[PDB]
Amino acid sequence: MIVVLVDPRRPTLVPVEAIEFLRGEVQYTEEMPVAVPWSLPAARSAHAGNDAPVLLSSDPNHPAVITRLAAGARLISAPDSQRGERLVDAVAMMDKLRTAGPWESEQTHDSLRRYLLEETYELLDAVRSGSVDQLREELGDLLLQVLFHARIAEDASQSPFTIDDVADTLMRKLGNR
Amino acid sequence: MIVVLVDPRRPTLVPVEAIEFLRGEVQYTEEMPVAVPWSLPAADAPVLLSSDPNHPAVITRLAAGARLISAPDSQRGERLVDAVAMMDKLRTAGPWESEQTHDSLRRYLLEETYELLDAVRSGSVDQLREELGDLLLQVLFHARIAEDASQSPFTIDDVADTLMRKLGN
Ligand SMILES: [Mg+2]
Ligand SMILES: [Mg+2]
Repeated sequence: MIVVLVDPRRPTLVPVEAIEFLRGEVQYTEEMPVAVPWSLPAARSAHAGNDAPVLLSSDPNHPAVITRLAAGARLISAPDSQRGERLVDAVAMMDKLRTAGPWESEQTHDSLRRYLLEETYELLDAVRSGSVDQLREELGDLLLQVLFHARIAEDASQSPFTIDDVADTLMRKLGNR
Repeated sequence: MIVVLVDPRRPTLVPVEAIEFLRGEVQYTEEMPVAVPWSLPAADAPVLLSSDPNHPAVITRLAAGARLISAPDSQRGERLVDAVAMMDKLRTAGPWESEQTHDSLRRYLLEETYELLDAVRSGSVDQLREELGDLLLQVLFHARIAEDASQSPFTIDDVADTLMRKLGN
């Protein structure tokens, strides 16, 4: 009857419109964090029992979600993700590979200064080649440099900063203009 | 009694741990969207709903022993989505930025990357962080220009996806 889709990057928060429908019998999909069944008193898994009048999930592709939606269940959904949230996914993967990476762990600002001027020229070649499918790839290569130098400046022993401070630096500079 | 503090960027989302408590009388602070009290069909109060940790009512009630049920803190990099939004506004409201193309931006790509190298071999952390934002701007600018493309547009999220697929291998 009702399908509740939450933000996958905040699967622990629910849309305010759904809380009355969340205190009864609900089913949660298997990718929901363990925090949800411990907060919802009378909830259970979507592979347990018969179908519940409301199913709580974060995966729009999950078969049960597609099932009940096709059968005319009403959807109560969290707002769509905002432009640039995969970027937050990106800095997390940069943080992960910085520690686990043998090479990536010992690299510093000077050991990266060599690569930067190369990747700029490859981006200039992409622009002049007119092909959209590698302007995008080299654009990623330049973003990788910005996230690497930023993750390194965290390990800074004097005046260390993060990717959130450079974003503040950029925004504060566009504001005086 | 209870303070429920929500993510200011995602103000209609409540922690699951607070569902039990938004049933009776509830108070909301001024910055909350008007839509939120309208969505709690079950409408001095024991429960205060807010998005502002520096609100006076939140501070006093927490200091008085109220229990806090808060949305998780922001992850490293959420300020990048603010930067994308500000890049989007200036692409549409700034006359000069509204005309820029991939070719016309080429000029300042080489200028700022050289300045970043100048900051690395200078030691200055305040200039390293500044020239990092200048280079970051170019990536957001080029990605935003791609969104307007008539042929095969992409966005900053797409280039973020492409970096990760390459990062996976
Ligand atoms: Mg390359
Ligand atoms: Mg500069």
